[PDB]
Amino acid sequence: MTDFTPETPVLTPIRDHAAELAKAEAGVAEMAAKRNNRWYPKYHIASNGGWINDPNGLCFYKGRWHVFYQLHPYGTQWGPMHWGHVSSTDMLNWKREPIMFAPSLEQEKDGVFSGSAVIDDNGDLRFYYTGHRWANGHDNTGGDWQVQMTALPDNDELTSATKQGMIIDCPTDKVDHHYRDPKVWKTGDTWYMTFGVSSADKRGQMWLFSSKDMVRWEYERVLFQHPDPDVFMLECPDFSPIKDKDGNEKWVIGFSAMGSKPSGFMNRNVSNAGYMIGTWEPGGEFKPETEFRLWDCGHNYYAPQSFNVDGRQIVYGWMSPFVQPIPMEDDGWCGQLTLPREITLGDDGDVVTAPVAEMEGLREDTLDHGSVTLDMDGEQIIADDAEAVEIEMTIDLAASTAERAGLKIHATEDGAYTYVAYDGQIGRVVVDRQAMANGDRGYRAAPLTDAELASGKLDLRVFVDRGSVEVYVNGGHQVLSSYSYASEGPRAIKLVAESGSLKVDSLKLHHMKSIGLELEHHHHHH
Amino acid sequence: MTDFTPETPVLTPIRDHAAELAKAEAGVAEMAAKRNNRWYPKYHIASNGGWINDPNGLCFYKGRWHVFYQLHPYGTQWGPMHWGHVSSTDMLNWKREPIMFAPSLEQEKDGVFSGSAVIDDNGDLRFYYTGHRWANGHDNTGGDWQVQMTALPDNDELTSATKQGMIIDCPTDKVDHHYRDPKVWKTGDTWYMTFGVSSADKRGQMWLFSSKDMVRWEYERVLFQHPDPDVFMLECPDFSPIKDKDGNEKWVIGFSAMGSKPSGFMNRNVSNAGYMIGTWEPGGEFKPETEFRLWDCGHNYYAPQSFNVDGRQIVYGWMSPFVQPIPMEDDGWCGQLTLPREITLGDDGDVVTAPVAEMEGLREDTLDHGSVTLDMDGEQIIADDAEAVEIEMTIDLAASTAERAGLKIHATEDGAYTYVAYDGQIGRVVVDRQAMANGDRGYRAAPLTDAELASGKLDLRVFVDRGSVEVYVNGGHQVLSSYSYASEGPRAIKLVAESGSLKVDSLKLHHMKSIGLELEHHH
Ligand SMILES: OC[C@H]1O[C@](O)(CO)[C@@H](O)[C@@H]1O
Ligand SMILES: OC[C@H]1O[C@](O)(CO)[C@@H](O)[C@@H]1O
Ligand SMILES: [Cl-]
Ligand SMILES: [Cl-]
Ligand SMILES: [Cl-]
Ligand SMILES: [Cl-]
Ligand SMILES: [Cl-]
Repeated sequence: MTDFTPETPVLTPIRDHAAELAKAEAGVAEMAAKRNNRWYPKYHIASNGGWINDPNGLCFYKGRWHVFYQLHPYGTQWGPMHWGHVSSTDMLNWKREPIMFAPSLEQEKDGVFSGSAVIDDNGDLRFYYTGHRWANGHDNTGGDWQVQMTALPDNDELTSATKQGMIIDCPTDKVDHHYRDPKVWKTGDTWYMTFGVSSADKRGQMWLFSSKDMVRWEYERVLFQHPDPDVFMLECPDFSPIKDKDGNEKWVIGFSAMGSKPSGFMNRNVSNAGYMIGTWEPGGEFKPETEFRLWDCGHNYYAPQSFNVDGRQIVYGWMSPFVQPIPMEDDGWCGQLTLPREITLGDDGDVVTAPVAEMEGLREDTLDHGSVTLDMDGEQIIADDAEAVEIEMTIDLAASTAERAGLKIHATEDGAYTYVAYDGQIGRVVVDRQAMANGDRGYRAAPLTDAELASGKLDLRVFVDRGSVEVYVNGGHQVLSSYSYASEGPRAIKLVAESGSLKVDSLKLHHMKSIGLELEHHHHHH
Repeated sequence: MTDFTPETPVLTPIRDHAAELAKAEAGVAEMAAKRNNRWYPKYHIASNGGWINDPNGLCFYKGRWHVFYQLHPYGTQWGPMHWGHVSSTDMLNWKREPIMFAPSLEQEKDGVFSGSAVIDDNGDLRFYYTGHRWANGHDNTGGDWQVQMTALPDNDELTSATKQGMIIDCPTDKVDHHYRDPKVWKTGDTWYMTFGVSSADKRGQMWLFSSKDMVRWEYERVLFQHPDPDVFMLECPDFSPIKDKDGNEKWVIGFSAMGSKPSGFMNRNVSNAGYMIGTWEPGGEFKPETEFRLWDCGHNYYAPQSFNVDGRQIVYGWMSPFVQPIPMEDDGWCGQLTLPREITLGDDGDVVTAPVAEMEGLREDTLDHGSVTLDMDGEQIIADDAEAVEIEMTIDLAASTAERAGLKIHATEDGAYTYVAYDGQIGRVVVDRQAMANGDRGYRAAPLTDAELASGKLDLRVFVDRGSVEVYVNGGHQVLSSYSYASEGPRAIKLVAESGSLKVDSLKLHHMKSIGLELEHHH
């Protein structure tokens, strides 16, 4: 099968797409109607009903931000994959759009898997996505059978699109089933695509294809092979140039890696997404210059996708719940995205992912505490019932003798809480759920460099939403995103010093606005 | 004769000792009469009223175990130092004895500091201790002024002693104030003494002296100087020979070091006690063969003293509360000692400090839970209300996928607890107080060797008392001792697995008897 790259797309409809979309819409609205809002986000993207996963089709196009996502419109576990869709002009007030894709073509009949959206040379958007089949025709026992597909929007609003079919087949001979998650970009006079592959020797790979017209593709080479032989697959690959403030471009390769074994604080989650920084000449293989580093050090983060708009590289992740129990799945929804983060390189040359500047517009108010000191082990109340807030704080590392200090959030009447803390014995920032009464527990610890540790200050920017926390360390040099399933009743926030003093130079709380996606007319505040 | 080793003791009485003892008894009794027992130990040694610190005068003599301890008889913070005293015929049932020493001689007039007991060549006990003066005559603001003293018991019960005065003076110009905490022992045909000193260059040292008759001493040399320049003093030195796995003698040097900077999980407390293993040619310098290691990795442990009984080296530590707040101080007492431990060398050549075997006699019963498994993140109640209990468990590390797992103790209705856990991300046993409602919090983490991590099994022996936890890891290869000031109500114990499975191959609980020092109690 030497030509697994057809000259014209192979289009093979087996179901009526509009009728499948219509079924999907009915499924989501029914879950939304009955949905329990206890842990539902006020300012993160989730489906109005049902399970989501990877963010997809991310773009700014025709004056709107668009976020699509893998969606199961019939329940709160993963199932037949669809694309859901939300859009906004400002990244602050979002509108639920129609479901975008439902399985309707032969090569995607078991699911419309992850993909991306790029603006072409004529300013028109094109979608690329993976079509999924079971290899044995029925379920996962026989592994996956995956190909690359393309589609075009029907209108500037992207409220619908027309499928064109398969553009890249799978040489099953040459791979171990896994063959998915495309990203297309242009460098120079040529378009490139990469997607993740498990080779025949079960090594996680990224393959490179090229094109001059976006629909006809040619295999170039293996762009990257994961150096760890336990790593069998690279899901949701990313590959983008990021500029320093010095005028240089570095290539950042990203992937959601399956198969790594956990080691110390690294790679603790079932699968783990991360990046390497290095160089790339077009057609060639990636040359890494750093070891693998996580995008996000928390409990619940996977499958990040990034996109470029006007020199900005923005990334969303899926807050992935891989570990039982998953309390929210009984509530008519499951899963949310992170806030949008901007990718930059910092002064040390490492990747930094601060929240995008637009996130400041979430703040309804500022309660400025000024500087706060705890002279010894103790706690101060910051909120008695904080549902959706951002806390910004700067710790004077130089003056605080505390061994561990930070915030207890979702601190309820039963004594449960999630702890966000600087830990001076390991020299890290932790999110520790040991005291939580719902969800799996454990802790996650984000590294601080020697310079960050000898610095006089540590900045934390902590977003608490009804079901989650995101901790941005030193302006997003590290981030931890974790679910936190608050118990019932008022949810306090406490500032905490353990075993020594804590000097905080600045502490501010901001209440967060709703992003307009939680709205549901069967829910009467009343 | 300013030379610092008098030919005969310098005896200088300035106060009526009996009257000073009577005043101290009245002070302790006032605190005892109002004591709140909420955190008061059921099976550890504390004063009946007041603050204690270092264990002192430790011995077995004329058919009894004796424990003395630094005592402030007038308050529940540190203050003018006396020695308190308990005794026992079995280590299980203890009695309060008369306060032993109050300051009554010029050279100890601001405190009878730490010291030790040894049995001489004729089978007679002698005491050695430090006499403390404020260097400026008032307060700690001008530093310490310290010398070594001796005394003999007046009877086989050790209920009182005759003081003999000062036997080792301080050469002011060779020392930076600190000069204290004697230990005496015999090697070959010679008696030796060591104590801690801060040199003129502010280095922590143990000096060595020798004697023929245990009363007149001769300076020999500096036995040991701590290799870290930040360490300026070595309090409560210890030095004793221990038989290794091959039947060979090793010398273990111990001290309570002042001035180390915390580094990672090491040396976290205000001051830190520990040991090195090495060799000694009698009369020579100690030669370490190991780096410094802590006796105990927990929050509250300091000033351990050891003594020898029928070939066994037994050690007690003070559970030191150096960090505010100290909520027990409102309750008419402050400070308890650890259980007694035996110092041995393990198969890997490192020190092991298991509870002495007599501690098995604390057990009133055995509740055998057998094998327990948690299949995923979860909790199981092991005891609904545990005031004073010992839990023995073996965890199968090979089978358990949990990231962290263990026992929450003192688990009360307000959701507070102290967590004793294996932590798979750091490969350590931790005691974590973050959720406690009373006292300072934080965590402490005891190391496991690669061989211990590779074995596939982890043994914990956890002693819960009303205000404390002691965790004995792998037979006492490591120990963590910490105060745990439980909240009000029933105090549960829960087995906990986080983010994966926990296989416990064996779990046993034993209720602990009272050692009788609390007298009548309310359960
Ligand atoms: O929903 C299926 C999608 O989820 C992923 O496995 C990553 O979480 C992608 O590889 C795939 O396209
Ligand atoms: O109470 C005084 C005693 O306590 C110590 O400082 C150790 O805790 C000793 O060096 C001293 O003899
Ligand atoms: Cl790491
Ligand atoms: Cl509030
Ligand atoms: Cl709120
Ligand atoms: Cl250590
Ligand atoms: Cl009990």
